[PDB]
Amino acid sequence: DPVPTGGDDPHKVAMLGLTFDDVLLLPAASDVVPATADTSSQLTKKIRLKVPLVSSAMDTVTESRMAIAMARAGGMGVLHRNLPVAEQAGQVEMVKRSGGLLVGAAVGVGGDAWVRAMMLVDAGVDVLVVDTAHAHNRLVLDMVGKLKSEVGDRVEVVGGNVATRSAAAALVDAGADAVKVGVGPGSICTTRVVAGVGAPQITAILEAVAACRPAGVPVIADGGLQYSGDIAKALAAGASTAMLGSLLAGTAEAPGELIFVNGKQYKSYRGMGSLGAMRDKLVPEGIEGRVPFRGPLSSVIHQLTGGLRAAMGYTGSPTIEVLQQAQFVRITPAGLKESHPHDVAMTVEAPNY
Amino acid sequence: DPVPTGGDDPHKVAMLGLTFDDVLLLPAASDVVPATADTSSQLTKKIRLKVPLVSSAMDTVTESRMAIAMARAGGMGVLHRNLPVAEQAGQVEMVKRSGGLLVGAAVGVGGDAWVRAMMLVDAGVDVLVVDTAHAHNRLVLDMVGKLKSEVGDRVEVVGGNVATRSAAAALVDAGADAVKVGVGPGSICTTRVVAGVGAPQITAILEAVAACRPAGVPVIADGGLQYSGDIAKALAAGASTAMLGSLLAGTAEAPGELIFVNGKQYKSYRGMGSLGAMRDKLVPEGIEGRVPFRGPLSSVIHQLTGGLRAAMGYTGSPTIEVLQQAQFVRITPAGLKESHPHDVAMTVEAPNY
Amino acid sequence: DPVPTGGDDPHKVAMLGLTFDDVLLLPAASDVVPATADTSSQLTKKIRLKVPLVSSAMDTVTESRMAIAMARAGGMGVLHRNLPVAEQAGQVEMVKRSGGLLVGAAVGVGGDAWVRAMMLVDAGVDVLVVDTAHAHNRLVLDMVGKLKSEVGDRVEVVGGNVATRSAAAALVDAGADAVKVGVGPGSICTTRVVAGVGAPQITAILEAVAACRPAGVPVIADGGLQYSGDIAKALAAGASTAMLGSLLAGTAEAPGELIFVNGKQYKSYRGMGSLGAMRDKLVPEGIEGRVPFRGPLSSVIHQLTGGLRAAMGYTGSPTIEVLQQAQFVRITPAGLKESHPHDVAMTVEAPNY
Amino acid sequence: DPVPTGGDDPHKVAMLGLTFDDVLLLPAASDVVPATADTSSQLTKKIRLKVPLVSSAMDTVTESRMAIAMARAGGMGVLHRNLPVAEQAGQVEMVKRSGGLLVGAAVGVGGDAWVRAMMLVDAGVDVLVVDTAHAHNRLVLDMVGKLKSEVGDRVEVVGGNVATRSAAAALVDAGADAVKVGVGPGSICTTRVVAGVGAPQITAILEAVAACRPAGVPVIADGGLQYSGDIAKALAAGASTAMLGSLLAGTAEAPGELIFVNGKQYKSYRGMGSLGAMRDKLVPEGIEGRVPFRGPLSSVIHQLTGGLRAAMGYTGSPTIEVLQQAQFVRITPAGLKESHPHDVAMTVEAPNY
Ligand SMILES: C=C(C)c1cccc(C(C)(C)NC(=O)Nc2ccc(Cl)c(C(=O)N(C)C)c2)c1
Ligand SMILES: C=C(C)c1cccc(C(C)(C)NC(=O)Nc2ccc(Cl)c(C(=O)N(C)C)c2)c1
Ligand SMILES: C=C(C)c1cccc(C(C)(C)NC(=O)Nc2ccc(Cl)c(C(=O)N(C)C)c2)c1
Ligand SMILES: C=C(C)c1cccc(C(C)(C)NC(=O)Nc2ccc(Cl)c(C(=O)N(C)C)c2)c1
Ligand SMILES: O=c1[nH]cnc2c1ncn2[C@@H]1O[C@H](COP(=O)(O)O)[C@@H](O)[C@H]1O
Ligand SMILES: O=c1[nH]cnc2c1ncn2[C@@H]1O[C@H](COP(=O)(O)O)[C@@H](O)[C@H]1O
Ligand SMILES: O=c1[nH]cnc2c1ncn2[C@@H]1O[C@H](COP(=O)(O)O)[C@@H](O)[C@H]1O
Ligand SMILES: O=c1[nH]cnc2c1ncn2[C@@H]1O[C@H](COP(=O)(O)O)[C@@H](O)[C@H]1O
Repeated sequence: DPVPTGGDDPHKVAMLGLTFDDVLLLPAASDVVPATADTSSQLTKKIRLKVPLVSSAMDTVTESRMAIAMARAGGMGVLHRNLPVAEQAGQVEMVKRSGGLLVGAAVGVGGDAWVRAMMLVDAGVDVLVVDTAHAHNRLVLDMVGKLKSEVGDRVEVVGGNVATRSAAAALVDAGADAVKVGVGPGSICTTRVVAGVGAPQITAILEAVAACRPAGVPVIADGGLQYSGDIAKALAAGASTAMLGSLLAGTAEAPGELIFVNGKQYKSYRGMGSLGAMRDKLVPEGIEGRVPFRGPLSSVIHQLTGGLRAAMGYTGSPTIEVLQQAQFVRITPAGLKESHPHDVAMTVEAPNY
Repeated sequence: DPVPTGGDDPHKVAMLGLTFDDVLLLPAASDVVPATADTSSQLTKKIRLKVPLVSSAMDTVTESRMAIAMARAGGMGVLHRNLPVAEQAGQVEMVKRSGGLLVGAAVGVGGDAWVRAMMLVDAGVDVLVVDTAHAHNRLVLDMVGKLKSEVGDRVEVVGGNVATRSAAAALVDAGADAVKVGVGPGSICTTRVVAGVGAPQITAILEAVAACRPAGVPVIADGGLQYSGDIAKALAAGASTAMLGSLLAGTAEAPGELIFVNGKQYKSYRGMGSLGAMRDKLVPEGIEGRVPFRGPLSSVIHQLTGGLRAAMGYTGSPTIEVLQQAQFVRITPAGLKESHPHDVAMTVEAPNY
Repeated sequence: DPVPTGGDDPHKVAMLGLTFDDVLLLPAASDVVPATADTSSQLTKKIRLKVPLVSSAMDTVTESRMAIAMARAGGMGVLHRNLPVAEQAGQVEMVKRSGGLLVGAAVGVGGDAWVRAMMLVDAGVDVLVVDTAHAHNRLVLDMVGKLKSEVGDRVEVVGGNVATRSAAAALVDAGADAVKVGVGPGSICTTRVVAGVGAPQITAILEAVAACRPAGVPVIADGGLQYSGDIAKALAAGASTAMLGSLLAGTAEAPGELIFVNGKQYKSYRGMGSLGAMRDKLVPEGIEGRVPFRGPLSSVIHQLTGGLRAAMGYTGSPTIEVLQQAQFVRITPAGLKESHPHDVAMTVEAPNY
Repeated sequence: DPVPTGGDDPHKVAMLGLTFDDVLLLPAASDVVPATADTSSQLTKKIRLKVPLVSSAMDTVTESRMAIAMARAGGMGVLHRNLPVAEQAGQVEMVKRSGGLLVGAAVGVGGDAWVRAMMLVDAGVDVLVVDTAHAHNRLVLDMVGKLKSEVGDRVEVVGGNVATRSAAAALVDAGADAVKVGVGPGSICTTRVVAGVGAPQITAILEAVAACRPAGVPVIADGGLQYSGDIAKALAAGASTAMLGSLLAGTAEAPGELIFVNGKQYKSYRGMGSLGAMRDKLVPEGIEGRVPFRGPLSSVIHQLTGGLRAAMGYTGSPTIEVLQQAQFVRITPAGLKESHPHDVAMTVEAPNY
């Protein structure tokens, strides 16, 4: 007799995938108030951040100005690779010359990516991010492994992106110092629609963590974060840091000029797999768009950490490590409606909503 | 082999959370007609109300005028604490001097909250509501316990808010005379989005009740009530009273002036954790907004009790205590669409819809 | 350890409720083409209709003109009771004098309802419909029983409305000749919102049928039917006839004048529990609104039967009795989107969509 | 004790139906990059295509121009039958005279359909598509069988449409060379609403394949495909080719003139069961509408194959046959929201979104 959803193979539909909106954190016994929570966390095996946030390696998000401001806010930036090797390495130099700030840089896969990585390491980069659509591909695992054996002593090597336990386990055996999770949840991403491929971000973190935690390897949750609450959910699912693109793209520090359409303020934000970024045989997996202007980075980060601090008070988590042990309740479409404010016209501006 | 939603921990996603919209009451055998239902119910262990409704302790909802009108309608009001101690206590005096009416007042936690509580008790308040975001926090449980031991004989002490069985059990062992349930369902609340924390209100009541009912402690369902039907659902899930903010904020008795935008009538309604209420390092967990003007309180309460009376006739519940034994059917997104009127342009105004 | 949705009572949430939109009929082996399907079916134990459709007893739907046209189309009408007893009985006379046409009439419960029923029976009505919000109430069951014992020989007695197996079983033991199912699915109904009470219509039919079919008592599915496809679903769930309000209210034969707002054509349609119908202590359980004008009844019925005929060809059902043995597939929100036409601007008018 | 959704029959609701939007492909270990994927696949038992795509047999989609362009792009077209037999056969001749291109043609059931098929076979058609609403009907199975025995040696015979395992098994025993799947998922289809009949397309493919694969008979997934990602999902569910209507209707090669409403470009697209196509006793099962103009076919096909190539790289599938072994993760409504780009205003045009 058949599997309820079709066919005679119970593993054809392997699992049920949950995203951030499908779940809430459960309040627990607490001796923690928001002010006394400690928000520090491992970016990689060797690098601990004061604030568990990293800015995305995208040409509309992180250049030296964002990397500097992020590091000073206690987080880190990853410099995008959509520029010539000399300029990317130069921006690494601009950051390290602003007071020994932490900084990462993305590279792709191949000989040119190899030359890029070597120039970044010479410029003093702290973290190399091997930055690909599908980390489970053999080329990526080999590139991670070779950087690891070659520099490794010198620098941390992160690999992404993955959406499964087996892929995270493969990066760990390749020697990854951290594993970055997220195939298709990005706000500007179209992978799930163009290729039909991906995994909902909460389930993707839970699965990657089932592989990375036993190996002592930290998980970076990347993409799909829209609110401070999602950061707490990603960390409680077992991630150690979160990487943000659209939440940080509207900020003053993000590269790009202010757009003034309708006497309203916007900034361009685009996928690195979008047509405008890659530059007609290209098949793009991202879109180009715009986000509201959100003002200074510092005040965006204060709001995000403040929301995370509230979640730690609610779950009784004095540190990120205890937050990673929190429980979820799953919700329905109706519970999401309730979870957001409802049945009121919002008349005054809110900083975190 | 994994848990279907991710990882190897079957308790990581502890349960499935239902809100008011996810469920309907099942009709049952009835010898009860709406007119003959008895709507009385316990607010606390010592205090029984004629109508099982309480107005929220919010600066846009309950001041002496609302408390007076609520008590005369057979319910009760809880005076908000966003004012100086002398004025809050003075408003308690204004209410008690209108004919021995019942009244509650909110307090926070701490020495100033202690002084506030002592002035309220001296003014003759009947119920102290310890009014916090997270009742499971140690400070709140201690504050409940100390008020209980100190005044206790004199006054009833309610604690909130909670969303779990263990938190309700902790308030009961601290000596709470009632437990108030609701983390994040409020119409103006942003906790679930800012902190990612909460529990859907039907499941939250069912769980709190599993702890409070064996201890003979009544549950106040607080927040997320939009229609008279939700009140019946909350009571049938085991709550003894319901607390309303937005349903009562549009009324004449609510503090605040009438707003006339578009030749339409509104009243301001805002979270107590909203930016405008608390008064840039604040991290708000509510929004400021507006609700339609709904006219006299008395006629709003008549509609709410009338809807509750209909539910009692449908479920065969002569009293609230029997209603608390009713059954639910769970519905899908499509069943909600059907449950509301559909496929018609509503052309004339309805008092309860 | 708890029930997943809350508490320690596995029966508190008794079941999962499906509505028409949650399910599709499964195609089966067929030697039936739409043209050769036989659409006849039992209205009651004694009365078989050529077309398994009845018009609702509502003041915006069925008066003598609709009853006449319905009967001539092979269905039946139920004359509403929102008029004086002499006029209702007179309309029964107008119908019987148009060629021995079938006709029903609604009555409520009580002595006045008793006098009304006796005048209707004298006028020659074929079916008395005891027409109430909650058939499981003791007054309704007694009224059904007394009419049954008193007239019974003379006339058929239908009872409604019910949403459960136990309520349908109670009407059967009271002597009902048919059981009408539907609490809250009506397009103009607000019971599920005002009282929070009801059951999704597919599950409600399946349950009523589990009680009525073993007793040889036909089930009338009443309310929530928006498309011809829903009629086939209701019959396949085990109903023998369907009762329609909004699908027939836009027709020329429906009482009421044509409304011409925006150079568009509408007809008033309102719940019998709406404020305008019942005529400020009333608590209404319906709304007043308007529906598009749909032209002649005859061509609406042709479309509805044609859709039902297609379903019979698809399921291989030569008769309604075989259709009642068909199977459903349950769908998700995404399957409903797919089921309706999608991703196209509809530019030309369709008669059945 | 009852079945949770109603009644005492566990098979009344036979299964849970998934559509394309309910699922994503899971990334897997890969030694495949998009460029090196091989997209060839069986259309029928005897015919392998370079690109696993077929254009729909609809009067707004496939006439000789589309059939020619499709075949040159490595796919195939099926010429619609809403024209006189001499013109349809003539269009077959126009295609075969453009360099030995592959071509199919639709026929219905009956003697006229028989004469049509014989003229098509004489014109040199490669595939006859027996093109009906319900393939499980006895007339269709006999028509498939008779064509098979009569021509069979000469030509391939495909049968559709089906939505169940038993129906696909019946076509296989009738001698079908391929089975076409899809009852009601079409963008312009109204079967699920008019008749209430159908099955969600992912489950329908899984079930048909459970019957066709053991018999070595290829499955054509037909209808409901809106994005390149859906094609990959349909193939991974076990289909061998996909048939497209609306994705190809906006193209220059599609029959019909360009529409210029609002200084925007559209093309007419309509169901073959729509009122305008069939030409008031007709009961239509489709609508007439319009789709955006999408430019040259060639560049639409490049985008579709490019998306499919990405999915093959992500799942580690060097060929379509390995893709058919990929796994799904099921998603919720919230996961779909995430899967599409979200929380950004799309400002620049995307070729595949
Ligand atoms: C973050 C994403 C999705 C992104 C970013 C930049 C550029 C791209 C473009 C559009 C070039 N798309 C791909 O790169 N897609 C891809 C897919 C599968 C595979 Cl297997 C491969 C591949 O060749 N790998 C070695 C991973 C590439 C995607
Ligand atoms: C009803 C709500 C959500 C509300 C009402 C007024 C003010 C607030 C503000 C914005 C100050 N937010 C918090 O108070 N959040 C909070 C969270 C966790 C905790 Cl643990 C604590 C805490 O310190 N406690 C002792 C409960 C406080 C919230
Ligand atoms: C179809 C509906 C829902 C309808 C139609 C006309 C009028 C009404 C009004 C508004 C008067 N509402 C009720 O009648 N509600 C009701 C509820 C429970 C009960 Cl128990 C009773 C009752 O007294 N019964 C004897 C059934 C009545 C409802
Ligand atoms: C693709 C669809 C749904 C389509 C295409 C063209 C025309 C039609 C019209 C409107 C004529 N509708 C039907 O043909 N419906 C139908 C249903 C069941 C059946 Cl059993 C039969 C039937 O007689 N068969 C022999 C299959 C026909 C449908
Ligand atoms: O165009 C692309 N396609 C798919 N994912 C992308 C693309 N560009 C950036 N990303 C991912 O999306 C993340 C940002 O997602 P967001 O914060 O939800 O906007 C980045 O950190 C990358 O992991
Ligand atoms: O700003 C806040 N954040 C979260 N909850 C709040 C806030 N202010 C009031 N509440 C809660 O929300 C309830 C009112 O919810 P409502 O009736 O659904 O509008 C109150 O009774 C409080 O329990
Ligand atoms: O006002 C009312 N409240 C609830 N149900 C009603 C009311 N008036 C009519 N009904 C029911 O709704 C049905 C019509 O539903 P519709 O065809 O979905 O519009 C009627 O046949 C009655 O069973
Ligand atoms: O009018 C009709 N009713 C139902 N299905 C249709 C009708 N006309 C075409 N189809 C189907 O719909 C498919 C196209 O669906 P689409 O690509 O999703 O627009 C065709 O290949 C046929 O299988």
